[PDB]
Amino acid sequence: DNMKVSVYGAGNQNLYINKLNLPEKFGGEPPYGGSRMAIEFAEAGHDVVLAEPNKNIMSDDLWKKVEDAGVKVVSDDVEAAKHGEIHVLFTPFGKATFRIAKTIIEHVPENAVICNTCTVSPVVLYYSLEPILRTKRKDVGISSMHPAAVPGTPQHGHYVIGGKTTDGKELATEEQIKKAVELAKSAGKEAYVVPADVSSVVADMGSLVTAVALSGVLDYYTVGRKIINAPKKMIEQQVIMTLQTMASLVETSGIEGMVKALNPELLIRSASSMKLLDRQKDLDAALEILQNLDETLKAEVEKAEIKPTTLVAAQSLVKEIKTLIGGAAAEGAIKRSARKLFEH
Amino acid sequence: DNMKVSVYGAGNQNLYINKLNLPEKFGGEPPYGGSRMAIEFAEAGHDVVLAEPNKNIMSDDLWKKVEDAGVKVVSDDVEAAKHGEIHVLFTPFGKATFRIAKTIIEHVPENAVICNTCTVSPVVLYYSLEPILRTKRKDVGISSMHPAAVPGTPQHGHYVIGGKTTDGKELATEEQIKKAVELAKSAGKEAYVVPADVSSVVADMGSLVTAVALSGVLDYYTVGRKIINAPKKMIEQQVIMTLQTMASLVETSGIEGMVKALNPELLIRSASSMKLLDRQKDLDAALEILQNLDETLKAEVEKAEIKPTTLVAAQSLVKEIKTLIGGAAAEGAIKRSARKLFEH
Ligand SMILES: C[C@@H]1Nc2nc(N)[nH]c(=O)c2N2CN(c3ccc(C[C@H](O)[C@H](O)[C@H](O)CO[C@H]4O[C@H](COP(=O)(O)O[C@@H](CCC(=O)O)C(=O)O)[C@@H](O)[C@H]4O)cc3)[C@H](C)[C@@H]12
Ligand SMILES: C[C@@H]1Nc2nc(N)[nH]c(=O)c2N2CN(c3ccc(C[C@H](O)[C@H](O)[C@H](O)CO[C@H]4O[C@H](COP(=O)(O)O[C@@H](CCC(=O)O)C(=O)O)[C@@H](O)[C@H]4O)cc3)[C@H](C)[C@@H]12
Repeated sequence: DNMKVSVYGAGNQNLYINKLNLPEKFGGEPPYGGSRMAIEFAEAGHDVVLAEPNKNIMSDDLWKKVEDAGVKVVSDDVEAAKHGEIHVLFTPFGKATFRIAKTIIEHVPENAVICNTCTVSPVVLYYSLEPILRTKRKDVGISSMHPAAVPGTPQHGHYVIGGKTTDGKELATEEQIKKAVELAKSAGKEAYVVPADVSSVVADMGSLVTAVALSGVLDYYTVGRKIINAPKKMIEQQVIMTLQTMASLVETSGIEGMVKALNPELLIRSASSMKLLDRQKDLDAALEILQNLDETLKAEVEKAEIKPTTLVAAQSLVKEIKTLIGGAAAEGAIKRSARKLFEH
Repeated sequence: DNMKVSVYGAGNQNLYINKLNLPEKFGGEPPYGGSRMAIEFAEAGHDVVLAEPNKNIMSDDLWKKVEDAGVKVVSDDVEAAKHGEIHVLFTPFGKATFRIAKTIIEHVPENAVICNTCTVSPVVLYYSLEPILRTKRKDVGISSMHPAAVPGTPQHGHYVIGGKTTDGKELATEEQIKKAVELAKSAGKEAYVVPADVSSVVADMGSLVTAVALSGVLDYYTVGRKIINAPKKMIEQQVIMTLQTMASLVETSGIEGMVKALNPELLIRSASSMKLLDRQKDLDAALEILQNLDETLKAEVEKAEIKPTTLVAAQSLVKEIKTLIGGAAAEGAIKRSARKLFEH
């Protein structure tokens, strides 16, 4: 099989080459990112169009690598939309990504699948398109194609594909997901389907936060259960509270407001009493980081406002709202509030 | 001051002394915990009653120390309830803490304040007593006096006292909070008033998780802003999604189910691509912890089921339901669902 593929966004080569210095710290050669995905798809035998309105995003020498792979470059998103069975958004954060999705949705061929990469959760992308998806384009699927690294670097060995959500919702058909998986595999990459509501947390840049937070949770779980012999329910409740409270404070007050609310000084004193083993290098690392915060950050923390934040049991609250106003209205509330934070 | 003080629970001296070996691992001398708080309050000149139904919870020699400090020991919670203006729950996790609170609430004097320590959040404690607090005992306040260390150890130098919530709820009066603060200070401890909805996250056992997750958030924030120059709102959105998704997964599926959903292997690969700096010892510690997981933990993770979990924007959803069903009904929903997770 070979497919018609559309990739949207060449990727910021100045970022990859000069900011991240990928060629020398990670490996490979430019171009990286979206234009590299297109190259790899074309070398896999696919019929590839790359949509990039900004010709200045890379030198002619790098554009040439793209053209030699057999990628057809267009400046018009709509032309790319009519071309592909599968559409890969390597698009700039924010309005650009949502704008491009909304631009192409009424032009993509029957049964097309639209996949986000780094820039947005597929559930959020789905929500932003839901009024069209539920009416005029019930054929179109939403998935994702998250690289494990920057495409073009040696470290990129797989894709995470957003599949059926943990609560059983299908954003794309099984056939559309299998086409996404086969597009990944055809490039010599591993391809893993992950529930779409979880996928961006394990593959986006914030996976940094996921890994470090998870390491603290497992540290506390181990120490709690094996040293302290704390009840498992107690440990889990405190974990939920910590993560939920931090999430909510960032949502209302930003990073600096959340730090102001938790108070690192206090936190360091308190967490110090949880040093039961020297095997806890995560706690060791955290304590030194919190004691040496960048100086401009601390100034902005003092200036920050802690906004009204409500303590909740989030999944329990979802169930409660369903019992009060019904499944349909509850889902409407969940969708509107998700779009307000993650889309605008 | 000659404040009337009631403390509930002597503390598990077998755990502190014989299991954890605090005298040699931390310092100080037994007794520790609730009975030590009682001793310190009594030595500060307060009129202290300690309620402990189980005389076998410490040796006779340790009881003599409590008694020589002038602490009056009673086995009946109701008698201690009638005594104190301030009531300190050093009570076993779960039904015990809630049971003792419900036992004393209808017997405590006019204007008394009831304070949790390690075992429960003051907001949850308030929710569990709310049916009585709203009607018969609108005079009674709820606060906390969390030692953020084990009382009796050198590390215990302060108390975290839960004050007005970030969203403006006063669970105790200014006069009741001032008593908790003076009780702390008269005992030589510093006293930090912190919004009650945040207090346990900064002082509980789970402060280990708070400190480690926060260091990961600040790591990502620094790398995001200063290396990648990612939009601040993108970074904050990803932090929120990560922390929320983890909280929600633990809530529906337990720690092992959450681990199964996030998939350590994928996470490790992805987070490795975010290793941009030698400054990131939090990320370093995390990668070694996750890649060297206990084999019985890894077995229990694969056996775990991932339960239906709903992607939400929690604070946005709270605002959404307040407008949808009104402030009073939304607060009822938040109260009932919080109790369902954290009390029942
Ligand atoms: C090294 C990392 N490792 C990973 N590791 C893992 N595991 N997963 C990953 O995804 C990554 N990475 C993905 N990476 C990654 C992903 C996103 C961005 C974000 C970009 O650096 C950009 O900051 C955003 O995409 C937004 O930039 C975008 O901003 C403009 C849109 O504004 P606009 O012009 O539409 O708005 C107007 C409004 C003006 C008004 O208010 O009127 C304007 O400002 O003019 C776009 O043109 C582009 O510049 C950076 C790096 C890293 C390369 C990479
Ligand atoms: C070293 C740590 N550093 C800190 N550092 C910081 N920053 N913050 C902290 O809070 C702490 N710590 C607080 N710590 C801490 C706090 C709670 C627990 C957990 C408690 O130990 C739990 O409350 C017990 O595990 C409950 O279970 C204990 O009680 C059971 C009896 O059955 P039951 O509870 O069902 O019986 C009822 C009787 C009902 C009746 O009386 O009718 C009851 O609850 O009494 C016992 O078998 C034992 O497992 C452990 C350690 C650590 C010592 C300490």
